[PDB]
Amino acid sequence: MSVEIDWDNIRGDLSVNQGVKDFLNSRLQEFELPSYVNNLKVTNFDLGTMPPNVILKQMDDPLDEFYSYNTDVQLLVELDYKGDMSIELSADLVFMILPVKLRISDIGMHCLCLLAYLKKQLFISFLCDVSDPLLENDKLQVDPSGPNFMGKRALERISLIRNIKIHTEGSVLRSVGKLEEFLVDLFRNLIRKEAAWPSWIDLD
Repeated sequence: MSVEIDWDNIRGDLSVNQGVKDFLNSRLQEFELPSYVNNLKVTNFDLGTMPPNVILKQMDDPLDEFYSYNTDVQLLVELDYKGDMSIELSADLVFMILPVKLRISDIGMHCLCLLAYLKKQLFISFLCDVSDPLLENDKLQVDPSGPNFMGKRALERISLIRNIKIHTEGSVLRSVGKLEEFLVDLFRNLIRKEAAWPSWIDLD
């Protein structure tokens, strides 16, 4: 039950390159950065050059909740991604301020995820890692149609990031290390908190 996907085409569209840039920045500055850091901005999002492996599992009408203050459809997919996608950030370190440049890359997800096209727009909400225990047990309902869909227990989900690589470009190293550490932890949270159902990325 596979979904081929025109990555050539997709990796090209800027409406999408942007707007995930924007998604990130918006949610980023919603956090509290520590004192060694400033003007932390995603400068450049870049997809793989390889797509993910996409297995359709259910179609539905988008949940009510996507409807908010047909011709619409909502794919429950398995995403598997061990590809070459990279985020390019930029911050100021802290007598003086040193501008730094980072890359996040080597992002690994193997994931259940809702994809919902409606009224011109696309919503991407991750649900959980396939190897999440909560699946093995009938202890977390991932049928979005669907009583008690992601009821309690939802908060016990395992990280959706399976792995991730952040590299940057005196004893300021104490800070560029552990800067690198902060970002990971942040970025993980940014996904857990703002990209995983009940939350989602929004685009068009």
